[PDB]
Amino acid sequence: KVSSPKIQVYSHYPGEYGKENTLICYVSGFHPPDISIELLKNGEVIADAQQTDLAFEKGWQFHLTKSVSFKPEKSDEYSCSVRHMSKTKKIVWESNM
Repeated sequence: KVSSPKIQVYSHYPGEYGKENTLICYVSGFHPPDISIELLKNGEVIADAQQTDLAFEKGWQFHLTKSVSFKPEKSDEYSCSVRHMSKTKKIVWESNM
């Protein structure tokens, strides 16, 4: 039956403050292929995020990408919120900084 999503959150370019960038969430390895993804800014859903079509590879692996433009500042927490089998997991963007 079941396997939990792997959730990876990153930016397209180096995540320096005040610079326009893209926040990306890559979600993979989940069974069943029934999932939802949201990108959050301080715990609030970011609008106009775009999600790839569900991909399916090698007879077993599903993956999805959700992305949105963002401008990271010091005090703001960006995250990816993924609900699978009615359980939500939140993964914070690890800026560094």
